Amino acid sequence: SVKSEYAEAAAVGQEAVAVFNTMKAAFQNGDKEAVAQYLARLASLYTRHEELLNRILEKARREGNKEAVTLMNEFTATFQTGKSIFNAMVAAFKNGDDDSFESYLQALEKVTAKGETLADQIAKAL
Repeated sequence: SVKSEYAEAAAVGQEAVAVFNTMKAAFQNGDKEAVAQYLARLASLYTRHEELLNRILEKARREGNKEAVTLMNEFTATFQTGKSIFNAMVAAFKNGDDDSFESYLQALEKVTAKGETLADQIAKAL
């Protein structure tokens, strides 16, 4: 079902949460080699989550589930906000700009925290 697909997509999102919080500890400790690897892992995780979400939104559209489509439009938009901040973070790491990396990291945390009530609302809607 689209609901199990959303639970499967949510689990991937939570994997990225885990690798992010590990990445944050490594950044604070100055273990740049670990950070590089975690950033690659996150890129792969976010790329998968985005594709899953897009499939869920298409299926909800084909099913005519207007409320779920509304929420998935809202949530996917926020996803891109978090994604763009992530990409700027990766660029800050490449550039050696730890001040920017810290800024983007905190912003990505807040964008993620805000979007959680909506994430829960989608599970119930599908």
